[PDB]
Amino acid sequence: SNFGVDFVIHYKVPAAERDEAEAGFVQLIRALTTVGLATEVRHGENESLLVFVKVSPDLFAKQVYRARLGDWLHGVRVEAERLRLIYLMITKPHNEGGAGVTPTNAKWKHVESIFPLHSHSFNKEWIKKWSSKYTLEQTDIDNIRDKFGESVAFYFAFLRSYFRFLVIPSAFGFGAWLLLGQFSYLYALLCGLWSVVFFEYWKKQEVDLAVQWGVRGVSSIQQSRPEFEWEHEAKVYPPMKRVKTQLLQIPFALACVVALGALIVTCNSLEVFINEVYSGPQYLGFLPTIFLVIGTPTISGVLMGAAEKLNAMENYATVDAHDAALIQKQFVLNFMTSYMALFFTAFVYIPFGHILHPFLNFWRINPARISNQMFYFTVTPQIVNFATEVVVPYIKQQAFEEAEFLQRVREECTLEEYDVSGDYREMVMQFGYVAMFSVAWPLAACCFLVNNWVELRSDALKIAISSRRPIPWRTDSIGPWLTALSFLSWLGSITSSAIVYLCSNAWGLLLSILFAEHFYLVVQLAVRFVLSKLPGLQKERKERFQTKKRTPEEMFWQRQRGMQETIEIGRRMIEQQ
Amino acid sequence: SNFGVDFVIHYKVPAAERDEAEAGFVQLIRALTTVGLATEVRHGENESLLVFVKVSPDLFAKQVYRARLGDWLHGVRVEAERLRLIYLMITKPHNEGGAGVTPTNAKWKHVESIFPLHSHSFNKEWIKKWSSKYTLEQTDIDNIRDKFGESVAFYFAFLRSYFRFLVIPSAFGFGAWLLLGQFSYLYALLCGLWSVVFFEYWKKQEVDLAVQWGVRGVSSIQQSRPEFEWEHEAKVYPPMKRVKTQLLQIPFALACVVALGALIVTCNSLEVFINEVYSGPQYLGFLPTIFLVIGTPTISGVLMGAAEKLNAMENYATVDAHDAALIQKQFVLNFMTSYMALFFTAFVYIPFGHILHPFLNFWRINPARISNQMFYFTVTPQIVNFATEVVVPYIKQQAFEEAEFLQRVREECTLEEYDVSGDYREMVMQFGYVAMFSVAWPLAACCFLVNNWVELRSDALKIAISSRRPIPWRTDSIGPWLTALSFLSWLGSITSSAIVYLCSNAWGLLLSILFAEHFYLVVQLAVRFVLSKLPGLQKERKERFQTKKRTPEEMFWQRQRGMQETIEIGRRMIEQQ
Ligand SMILES: [Ca+2]
Ligand SMILES: [Ca+2]
Ligand SMILES: [Ca+2]
Ligand SMILES: [Ca+2]
Repeated sequence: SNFGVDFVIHYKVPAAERDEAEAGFVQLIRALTTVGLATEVRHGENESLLVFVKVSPDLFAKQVYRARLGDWLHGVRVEAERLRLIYLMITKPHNEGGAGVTPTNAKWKHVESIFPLHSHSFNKEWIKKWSSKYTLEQTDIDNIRDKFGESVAFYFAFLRSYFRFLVIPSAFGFGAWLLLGQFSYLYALLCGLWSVVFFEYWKKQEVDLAVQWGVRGVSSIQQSRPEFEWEHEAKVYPPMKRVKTQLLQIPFALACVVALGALIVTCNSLEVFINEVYSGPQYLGFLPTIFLVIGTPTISGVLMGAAEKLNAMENYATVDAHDAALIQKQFVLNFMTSYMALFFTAFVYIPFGHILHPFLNFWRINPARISNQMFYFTVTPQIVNFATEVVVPYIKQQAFEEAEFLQRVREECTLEEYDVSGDYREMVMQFGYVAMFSVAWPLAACCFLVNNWVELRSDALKIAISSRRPIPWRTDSIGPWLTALSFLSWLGSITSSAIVYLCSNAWGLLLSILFAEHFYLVVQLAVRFVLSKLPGLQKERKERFQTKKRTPEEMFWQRQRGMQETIEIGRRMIEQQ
Repeated sequence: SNFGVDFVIHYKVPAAERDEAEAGFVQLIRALTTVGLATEVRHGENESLLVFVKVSPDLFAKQVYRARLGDWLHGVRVEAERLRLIYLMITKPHNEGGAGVTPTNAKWKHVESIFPLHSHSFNKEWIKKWSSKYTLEQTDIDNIRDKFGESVAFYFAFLRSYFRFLVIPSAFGFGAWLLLGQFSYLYALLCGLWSVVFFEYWKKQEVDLAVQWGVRGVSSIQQSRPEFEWEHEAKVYPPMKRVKTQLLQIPFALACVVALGALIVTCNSLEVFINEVYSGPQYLGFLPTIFLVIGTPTISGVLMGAAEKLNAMENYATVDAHDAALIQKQFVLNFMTSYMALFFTAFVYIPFGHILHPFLNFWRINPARISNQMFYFTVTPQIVNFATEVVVPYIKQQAFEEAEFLQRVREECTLEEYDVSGDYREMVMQFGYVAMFSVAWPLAACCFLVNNWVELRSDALKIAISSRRPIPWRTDSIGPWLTALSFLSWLGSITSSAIVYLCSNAWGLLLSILFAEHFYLVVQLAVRFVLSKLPGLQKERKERFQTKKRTPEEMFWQRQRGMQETIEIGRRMIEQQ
């Protein structure tokens, strides 16, 4: 159990520059005590001064009231909220209610990060409860909300909904595999319909969850990025410079396209070479695909590093815009590196495979090859992700008065900050696989379902012991990933459909693509209309109802009288008629 | 000038049933005086008792305050508003603030309608000002808002925006006609882009106008229809009965499809017969098209009567749903009766004209025919609409103490109530023509532009003298017509494109259709994003800003001190390091 410590700051103090660190440290303590936070300083590991800060209940209550009033201002209207408020008062510059200690913008370059402490007593209980169940009720998601903020709870709710909705993919995929053979248009139509209904129902459930948790309209609120650099003060930046920096993303995009496409082209060429000339023992015929998948995490990580460097050099005023741009770049890179192989196999080799002949000549036809390639690109990448996610940190950690608490905090500081965008990206990639290439191997979704049941626990374990406690945040939605999902769905509505024509056989292909796209749009509109007729609206309506309960013309008008003589002349005129 | 009379009620009193009319009349006077309205009764024409009602300023001010409070409840927050409030207090049943005098539901079957008086002094000035100008400023639309409510102002603003945006259609249509010959893909792409940008900019301007007029969120408010009939009281109706009545619209739809399609098929067959066998004098070769257009208003009117009868027999709880259903039916019928001829000419006769040969045999090839057919279906239907709109009521009216004021009101009562859905339907049909068939005749849009300049005045004149004063209403948007417009745009993105392939020549047609649709979607997303970066938001933000300003752990924490000894041990640990 913790000692009531709310937040911990590292403040590494290296031997070099040991003349301004003390001044920065004393300024940090003075500023942090100015906002009224109790502090305690202890030693750490490798010349570090770990400072633990906590809350005078009157000031905390005043801050909570101010935050609630601010939320009421924007129309928005527990451990997570308290920790969030403490972090906000720690981070918000001293301009209005806080003291700037951001480790990026101002002079606080000697601190690593500010993180909340992790409670092992709750963590072990949560892990045991989640691993001893089969399905997760809303109480578990509510507990995740109350402990690890709103973003983590939103991600876990999305994962649970996706895993639950994947049960029908597996159902009719197994049905098609057992009976409908391979490359059936009906399976593609059912997959598109499921993607549409899943997207719409997830949006509805997400709005319901936002209403329940009281985080409606949080996305509208804009939070300034401390790392943002301005030039004038109207804190403004020239948009021309921003678009100039953005234009750098284009040549990077084409360069990565060329590099990855060339790599996949050579791998495909050599694999078809060895499949055509080597008798082998089947399994060895697709070994380059497994090798490419195994190497995918390294190049993906270096590409994510390059993308995050580009985003950091791209000045963004607010947190939301920076996050959206980073998500867009990461999604583009992952889509590329995880789908170009299948795209080349399906829409390049299958329709016209005579263009790869020069590669075969340098080294020294079967529609069914895409099915095996999709089987591999479904089974093995999730295994590699599992290995790099859960079991390799296990190996790394196995390789390595109140002193035990200090040792626990010191070991916690080395743990990297847990991020949610990575898990969202993995889930979006899996959904794209399902929506775009399940026709080649209908069983694939089923496998993903199994993986999801592990992931919904495994990622939880990733939060527990392999990472430090995430900083609570409020997000109205899951972010731009939402839109990304829709895009993938639309792409599936073409992609899989075209595959059905390509692996079973010009005019027919275009007709099938057009029909599938129009059917996708029709069912999208139909499901949107159906869900428009159906939660949180009743609670909002009840809240709204409860708040609710909380001279010619003078002679003409002075002709006879008021009411009585009027009806007198009424009967008079009736009789005259 | 009027005598200060606010509203007028007819209350026809025929010779038959002259025993309950007097009781109904006395009940009407008592109920209307209960809500505090001065009344005056005079004779009319053909056994009618015209009653004029006006407002005690205290009660009117109280009603205005109550209405403003109700608008504040729903988040929404001049002669038109005053007249609307008077009509609301006249119509709202006596359950809460009013007295039910609706001429449909309750016993008030002896009254024709309740209408506001028309001011000729303002009307003649407005007509002269609009006819003496070239372009209309926002002041004219504001005056229309303050006089004839919000729906009329919204319609006139939409017409003005559409006429202004039609100037580029005419520009590049004349450019293509002079240089690019006929059936150019570039013209189709430009037409689709213009449709997209016009739709998006009209939505933006419409939101801006709603913000300016303070009618934001009015569409969310639901108004009960007095004619609605219920069975239980939870005022509810079984949805199964409603869908059973709705299902009747399907066989009616196919029956009208069959009838109109057969009529157009015979007309086309006979016109091609006479064009192939009769030397004539060209103009006489398309005479059946002119005859069909001239007969179109009669069948369109009978079909609108059938559709409104079906809608009336279809019980709708609220005004908004009833209006949406009626608009949907009317739009479907008009789309059918005004576009099936062109659709048959373009996508049936041109691709495979050998199926009409049996009709030619019973009676007893050229891509360029669609251009002439579109020329006729652009020039002559607007002429017929003009004839049936402005000049025929002119002929009808030429054929036919304070007594002159009474005579003026009596002549006003015979005038039919002006509706806006008809003008919206005409404009939507014109926009559909432009978006779907301008490739056949690029000059068509230009002609429409000219007509619009007349229409923006002519329809105004239709309000002035050929119809009674419309009852003011608030509408947040232009209604389901909005969505209809989008549909037409999408259809154009296919239709015109296909025409380009059909009049210039299977795989190519499908490729062109797919490319045009995808280009339309791409520019739609691009224009939506561009407009998302750009009004009323600043005023809302300023209003929002203005409203804003309106024991181990005890020993651990009690280790040394508060601030000072903390920094003492801070330097101590720094030195120890
Ligand atoms: Ca995983
Ligand atoms: Ca994961
Ligand atoms: Ca007209
Ligand atoms: Ca009109």
